[PDB]
Amino acid sequence: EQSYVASAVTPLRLNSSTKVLDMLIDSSTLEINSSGQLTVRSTSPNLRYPIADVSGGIGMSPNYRFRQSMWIGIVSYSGSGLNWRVQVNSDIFIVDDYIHICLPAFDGFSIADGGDLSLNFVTGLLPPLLTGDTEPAFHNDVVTYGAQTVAIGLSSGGAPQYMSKNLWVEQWQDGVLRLRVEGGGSITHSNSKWPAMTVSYPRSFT
Amino acid sequence: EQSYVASAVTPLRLNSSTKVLDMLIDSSTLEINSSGQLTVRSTSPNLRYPIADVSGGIGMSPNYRFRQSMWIGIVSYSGSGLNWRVQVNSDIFIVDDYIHICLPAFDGFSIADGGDLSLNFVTGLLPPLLTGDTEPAFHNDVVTYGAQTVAIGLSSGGAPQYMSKNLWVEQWQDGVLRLRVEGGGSITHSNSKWPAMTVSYPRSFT
Amino acid sequence: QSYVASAVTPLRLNSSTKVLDMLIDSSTLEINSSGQLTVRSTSPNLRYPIADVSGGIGMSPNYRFRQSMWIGIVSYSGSGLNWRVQVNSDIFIVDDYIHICLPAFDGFSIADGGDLSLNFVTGLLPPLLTGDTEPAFHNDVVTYGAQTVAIGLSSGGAPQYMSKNLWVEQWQDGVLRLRVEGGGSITHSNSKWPAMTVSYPRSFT
Repeated sequence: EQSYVASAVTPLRLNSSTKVLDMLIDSSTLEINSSGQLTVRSTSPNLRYPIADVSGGIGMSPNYRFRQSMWIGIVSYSGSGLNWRVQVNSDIFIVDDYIHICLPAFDGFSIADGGDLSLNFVTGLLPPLLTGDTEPAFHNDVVTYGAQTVAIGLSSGGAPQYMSKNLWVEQWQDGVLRLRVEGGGSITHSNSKWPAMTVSYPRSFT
Repeated sequence: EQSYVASAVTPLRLNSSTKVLDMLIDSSTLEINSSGQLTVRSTSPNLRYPIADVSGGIGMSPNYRFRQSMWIGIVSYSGSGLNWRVQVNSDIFIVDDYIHICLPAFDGFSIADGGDLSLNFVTGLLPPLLTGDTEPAFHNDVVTYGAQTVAIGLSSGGAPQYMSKNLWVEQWQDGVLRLRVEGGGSITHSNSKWPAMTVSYPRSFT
Repeated sequence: QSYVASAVTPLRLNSSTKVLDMLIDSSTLEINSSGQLTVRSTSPNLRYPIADVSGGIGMSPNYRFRQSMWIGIVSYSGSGLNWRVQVNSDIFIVDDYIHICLPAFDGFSIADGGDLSLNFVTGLLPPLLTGDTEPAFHNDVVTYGAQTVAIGLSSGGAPQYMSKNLWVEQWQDGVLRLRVEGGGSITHSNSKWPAMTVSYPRSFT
């Protein structure tokens, strides 16, 4: 005649024997209605935390924006001829890509001109928080991060003498955060009055 | 209503009478071009702050990343007997989920070994900012956040003597931010030289 | 022998060849290797820091954390006193903040009030550039990130630590100026500066 179908270009296909005309569709992205209509299979957007589904729209995960917990653990000082430890109760605040360990004021013993203050995160963290969550973005690299000046009260029983010492995040290894404390010179003493200190550093992600 | 030849499998359908061949399409998901082409319906994704439209593309609202304003208000000290206030002009910087109150150096009066420094945000905040914008993510919980060592000059008219005192964000209550100032020992004085100080803490979002 | 008069779009029957095909918008649809019509997977128009994190929409890890270092000159100037020291500091860009982790160093005399300038014109290692150190407040004079720092002043003997006030004052043409003042002073010729971390919101454009 002057009107019929000889060939059929994909996705269309005409079976040469039965002459049935059908269409090839990718079932993972398309489907056919109960009404026999061709439709697109609705799929939800693929989001990577911190990007998330907030109130139906695409937003920022509130967990990422603010998370709180606390650590009830052992803080230990180590220096030339010295080694002691104190139990401390500190709040933990994870805001964006930063972790903040809010240490309270505490009493310690003698300190050398240079020493290390170690926070043991292997134990003490309130679930669902874990040791791994305290890892810095720079992992276990030795750095001089967040250096700050801190005034510690040194005494031998009498009125304390406040020495200004330099403190910074030095390294995190196997769940133990090591802080370097040094400088300011030293006087003979047996006790120390440490001020409340907030230690912050970029937290490791993904 | 009508009848179609079994030869065209849905979504295709051959009208047995008119012998017109057409296709069934779910209009809510598919449409036909001006060029007669089958196309997918363009969907508009819902974005939730901080995720916003950045020049047609999907990005992070510049408002969330950085905002600047200022507070011209009253800073008041209170410490067992001693009580006084000073007017201060400070810049406010909201960067990501943090608020930064950049207090300038100011002169105050006597201070006790332990006391509170209150910033009154119910008044003095410059638009667009509102008192509510200063609420911490931990809203009114008593904490020991952002503890730091600060050197204050104490004097009685003569050359000042600088005492190292411990300062931290203690609590935010009904628009008033209370900072704890203590430790470091005291000396007899009538005036105090406070250094410029930046108070930072995670800002509330909902 | 099998009449088929007319094919409604997107279908189209060529009256000459009698070939039946379909019109599809290639920007939204495509045809499989298996000859199946499928939805064309395209990525949306994303703006940094929002990136295409392995298949989906995520936050670029580059925005969350980026490290580098500066090997440059730190120079002090105040009431006629001028001097410089070479310093090696780590630089950490986390979110919208830049952190210059300065190490402890030795300097010379300092006045009651002076400026400490970090020259970012040179010394920045990849992927950093001078422009990357610009604050969000550009070259506005501010009193940002004020903190108390203890510097050791000496004349050769045991140092005396004076508590001085320090803050980010201004960034200009690649040079970050820090104000150092207050706390009084004493006669000295040398200074022991402690390690200091300078942080401020980084510019984005």
